[PDB]
Amino acid sequence: DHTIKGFLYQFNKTLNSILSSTDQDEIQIEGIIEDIDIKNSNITNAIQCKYHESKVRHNLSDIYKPILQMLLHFLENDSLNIKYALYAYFPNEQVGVKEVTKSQIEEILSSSNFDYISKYISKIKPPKEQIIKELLGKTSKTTEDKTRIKKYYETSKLETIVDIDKFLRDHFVFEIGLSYEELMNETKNLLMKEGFSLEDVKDLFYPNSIQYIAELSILPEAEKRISSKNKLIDYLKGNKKTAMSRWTSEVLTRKQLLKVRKNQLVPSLNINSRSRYFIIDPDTIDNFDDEFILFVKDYLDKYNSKIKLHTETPCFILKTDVNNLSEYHKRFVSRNIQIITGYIGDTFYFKEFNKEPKRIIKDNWVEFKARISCNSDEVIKCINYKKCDDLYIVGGVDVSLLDTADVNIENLEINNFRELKYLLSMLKEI
Amino acid sequence: DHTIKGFLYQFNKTLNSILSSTDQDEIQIEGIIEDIDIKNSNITNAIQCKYHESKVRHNLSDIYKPILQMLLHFLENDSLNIKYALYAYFPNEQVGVKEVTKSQIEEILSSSNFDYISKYISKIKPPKEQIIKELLGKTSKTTEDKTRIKKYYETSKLETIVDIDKFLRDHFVFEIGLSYEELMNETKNLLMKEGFSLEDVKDLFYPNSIQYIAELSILPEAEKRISSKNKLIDYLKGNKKTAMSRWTSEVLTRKQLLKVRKNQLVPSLNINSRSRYFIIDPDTIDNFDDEFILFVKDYLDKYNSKIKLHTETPCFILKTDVNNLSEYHKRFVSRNIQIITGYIGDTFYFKEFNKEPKRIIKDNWVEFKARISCNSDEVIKCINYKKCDDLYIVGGVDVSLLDTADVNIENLEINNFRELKYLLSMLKEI
Repeated sequence: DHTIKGFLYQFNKTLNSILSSTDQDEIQIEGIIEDIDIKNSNITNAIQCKYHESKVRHNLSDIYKPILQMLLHFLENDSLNIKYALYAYFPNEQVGVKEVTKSQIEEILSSSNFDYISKYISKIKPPKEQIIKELLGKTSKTTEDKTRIKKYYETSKLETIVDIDKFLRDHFVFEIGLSYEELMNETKNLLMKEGFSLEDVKDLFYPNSIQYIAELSILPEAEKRISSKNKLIDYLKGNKKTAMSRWTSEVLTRKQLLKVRKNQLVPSLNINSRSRYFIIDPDTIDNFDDEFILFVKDYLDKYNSKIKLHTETPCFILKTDVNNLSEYHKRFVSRNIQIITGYIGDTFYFKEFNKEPKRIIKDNWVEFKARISCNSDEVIKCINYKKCDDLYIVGGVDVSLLDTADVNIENLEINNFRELKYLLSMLKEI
Repeated sequence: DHTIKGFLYQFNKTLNSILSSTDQDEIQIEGIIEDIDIKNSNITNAIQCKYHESKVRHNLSDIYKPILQMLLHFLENDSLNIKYALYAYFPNEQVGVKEVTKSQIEEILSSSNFDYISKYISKIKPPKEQIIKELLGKTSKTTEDKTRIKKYYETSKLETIVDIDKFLRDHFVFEIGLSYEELMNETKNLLMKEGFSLEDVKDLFYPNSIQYIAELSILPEAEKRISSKNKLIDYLKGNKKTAMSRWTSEVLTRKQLLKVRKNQLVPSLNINSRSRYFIIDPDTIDNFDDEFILFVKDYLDKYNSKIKLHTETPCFILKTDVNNLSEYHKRFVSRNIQIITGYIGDTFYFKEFNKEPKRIIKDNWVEFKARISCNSDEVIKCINYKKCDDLYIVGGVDVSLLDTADVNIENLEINNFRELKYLLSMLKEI
């Protein structure tokens, strides 16, 4: 997990450098020199990323290898105007530029590690003995040769070819980096500074930029991996514009289809005395439990409100179990809506489900306003016994047991209650 | 770069497995057994991800460690119905299932590497000498002990406890994976089949899914790393919906948005016998004190003026104190508007607040025309005791204490009474 977190920290640092750079700056992700190679008009900036969240206090030995590699690169490329930066984070170190003294650099060159001595210290401090040079030139080194080289470099005083003073003064800088949370928070804040919204960056822009950095990091052919602020900004803007335009086009097409379907459905919904049955699959409508009672309430307010004119009672059939039906009945009772389910406990009753409600016109009273039950065989038999005028089907429920002869079947393709209300003319515009 | 590419390939394989799995499959990212642990009803699938783009041809030694680990895990969990799968990519190997023979497995167990012998071969092939067992049991092993163990395992023929034949026949399968580009294309195509378009996946769905997989991978807790196709689909859909919600607020400036909200609100306001409750924060409306009375007068003139038709009484709840309520009561009484507050001095009264007004249709008399009180706990309890058809919230007042179950909540974002009168269809043009 530590390696992945460090890679994420490095990628966020590269993204921050890209955002903070100007339009004339060429930045190479996973560059030849270091992790970040910011190429300006005349100065090339090399940044090496290190993550040390698990280290309580920063130590000189923790940065031996990056400093040695920077010194070797400077020795091999002294004629080039390259500034080397070491970006390392330590939890207990103040964020800012930390000075590295010449004595500290000399201490690095005195490290006892064989790998550093053989790779970087040997080129920085050439051995004065030809035997040591021949041993260092061997591709494969035995343990005795390693011990001999280590002892020689520990005991012998060797001059430094690399100009430590000039390197530290002009081409080296050490900065204590921010924490990962702080780093990517600052990166997002910079992403807002380009005209993007907070949640927009969090959902689209930041993941896209992270994926772009990760994709360019792994890929080897160094020429193509130089990036710029303008390219990333244009990529993000084009992605956002294309997504918004295609979403708008899809919405327009869906609205046209739904308007056509609504105009098809209107004529039969204006008759005041039609029996309408609804067979609904709860898993095809989003937020069914939270919005089902309100939908039935609106349907009764529009189509079953006038006591004298609305004489037929709607029926809703669900694909659920009996306990869900009991819960829905409880919620309807708590909202002063009178419905019948036909279930007494767990046993269905044919005579309690097909009965016609009583009306007292003077008191504006109807015994029950709707029938709500599940799609059991008994309920299907009851529906077949008393046929309806319209049979609205929502969700593609199996209707193989229904006697559909001479019955108007209307299939509704919806994904939420808003579209259902639109089709049934309960709203004017989505 | 190779390690990052391998990690990305593993993440893409995990995403592909999540997409290809059913809704009843539980998949653990960075699972206990292997990289991908797919838990079905009866069979657990363990997948190990390896990336070998830099290898020209597949070699048996390239898969020594994963196969040894799989054999050791099968030995530790022989009674469990776990199917082990090895997913490694080789550029010059045909994509598909590659059979591993028993002779190849025996060759793996004969590897001369000391790490494999000490870790997995020792447990798979126990040593018949107690000295070798004691050497293997040591936490720290000297070079001489390593040489002794290596020589003993190279020279001695040891029986295999693990049933190689049964493991290869039932619990093991080796598949040559696709390339990273082919894998990401297949993953995007799988995301396409979930109702998402190509550019939608390219911009939002794929980067968000990759970030989600990476975030779940680094979680130390194994339980928190368990994901499913339904959870990922819901997360992506929620992010996309939030994206539309945040983006669709710039083209329409103020008047188009207010017109849309008004058209949303008209159908419920056109009903003559609805109960409407308003919860208002005065600090969010300009000139509330000087304009509150005229607003209530206009609302009563439009929605509570017909005695025989308008039968329900509005309720205005304010975020103020009792003294301001008394001042407003004085001011209403001065203008001949009959309102009831429920306060006699300082004490609230339940039975006063929730009594229905009496009507004398012959004299066109209604006892009171509105309820205006503060948002104290007692008033909230009175509101909850008699639930309303429509609940309007102005200024974002806290509604945590209200019973919002099966109540139509409509949040109105305004800053003056002209906009409120426009939304409630008391003005035609602001």
